[PDB]
Amino acid sequence: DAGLVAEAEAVAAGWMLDFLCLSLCRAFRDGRSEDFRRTRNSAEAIIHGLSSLTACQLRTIYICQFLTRIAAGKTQFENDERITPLESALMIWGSIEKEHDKLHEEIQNLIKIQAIAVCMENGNFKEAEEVFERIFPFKSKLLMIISQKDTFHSFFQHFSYNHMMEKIKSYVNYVLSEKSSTFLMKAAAKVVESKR
Amino acid sequence: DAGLVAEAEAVAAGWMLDFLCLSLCRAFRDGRSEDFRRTRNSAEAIIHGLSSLTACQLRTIYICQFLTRIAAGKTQFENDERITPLESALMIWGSIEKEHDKLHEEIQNLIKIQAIAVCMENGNFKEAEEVFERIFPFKSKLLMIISQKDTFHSFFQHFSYNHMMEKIKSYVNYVLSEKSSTFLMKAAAKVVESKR
Ligand SMILES: Cc1ccccc1-n1cc(C(=O)O)nn1
Ligand SMILES: Cc1ccccc1-n1cc(C(=O)O)nn1
Ligand SMILES: Cc1ccccc1-n1cc(C(=O)O)nn1
Ligand SMILES: Cc1ccccc1-n1cc(C(=O)O)nn1
Repeated sequence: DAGLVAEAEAVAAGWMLDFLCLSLCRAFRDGRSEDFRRTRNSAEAIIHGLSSLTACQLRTIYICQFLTRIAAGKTQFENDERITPLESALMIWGSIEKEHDKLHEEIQNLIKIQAIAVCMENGNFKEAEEVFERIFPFKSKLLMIISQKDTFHSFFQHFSYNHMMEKIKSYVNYVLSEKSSTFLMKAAAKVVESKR
Repeated sequence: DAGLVAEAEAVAAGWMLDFLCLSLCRAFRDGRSEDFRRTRNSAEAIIHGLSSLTACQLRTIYICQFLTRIAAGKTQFENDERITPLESALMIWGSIEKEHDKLHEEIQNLIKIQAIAVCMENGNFKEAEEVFERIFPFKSKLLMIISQKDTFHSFFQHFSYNHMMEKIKSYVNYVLSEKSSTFLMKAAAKVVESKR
């Protein structure tokens, strides 16, 4: 019966999804770019094998999508979405992990500023202004900074790329702890500990 | 320790590989093209997470590669390999499942003839002759058939596409039976049977 076989494949896809999310979180925290890139490709492919997702599975795929956009922050996509990777992460973030309001607002604001600053860092001030117009007295100060190419303004040092990465890594630690007990990781660790 | 974490991820990749091979075999036997295409993409991505493979894992990836080329038989690749999909499957086949010599020779010969016949079926007789020259009295008869566009010659009806698919599907049944007891499939089926 391919009903029973199809159901077992859906159960296994769900397990593979959690395993790849946990692996993606670890690679992001560790700074292992090539590993992150490979795990991301695997998660994206496995996600195609699922056509119906539970509330928990939706949150999992969106954390994977959010981290993928954060990792591409300083890098076709702009032709399709007409926005920068960090603007996409901001849109994804706006619908996930809202219940920790304090840290959610902190991460949101760091991404908003960095979506502008990464364009300035790359020498594209016209793009930095286009990003500002899509996201946003406070605005007049931010516009003057972009106009004057004031990349190292004190505001940008408090709302830095490193600070954005640090806050996101602290959030990643909660996801990594929450998913550390998923089926495939526990079974994988039991085999490694037995050898050993 | 990322040594222990990396080892658990290697164990889990090995389990995912077997699961996706078994799923690819079933989709190939069942004729589920879209499912096969999705499982193939997932297997290819998961295979990147492995850098060292055992003898059994090598045989698994090559069955996945062989079935992928067989499925693309009638469809960039020709720019890179300078050959047709069936010629690639023939090269992969030449190094796997040799110990069943009888069925191996049968599948080999059906692919050799079909690598030529699928070009004739598509109206590309110049390509059919180029395929013949790369693969191969018997040759004079095969060359005359191509020259005269004798697509429905009695030789082609014994060495048919359907006969090639049937023999390959019988081989796929041995792989499907051999891998039906792998870790992820057995655990997936236990969860489905408990619910039901
Ligand atoms: C849709 C999306 C949003 C954010 C980050 C990545 C992806 N994505 C999925 C895939 C795929 O399925 O290949 N590629 N890219
Ligand atoms: C990005 C930023 C930096 C510093 C202070 C405030 C803000 N900000 C908050 C909001 C909002 O809550 O919408 N928008 N912008
Ligand atoms: C190398 C090969 C031989 C035969 C059939 C498929 C593949 N392949 C692997 C991949 C990948 O890793 O994406 N794509 N294609
Ligand atoms: C493809 C085919 C159809 C009919 C009879 C023989 C052959 N063949 C065998 C061989 C070989 O053993 O190399 N080559 N070609």
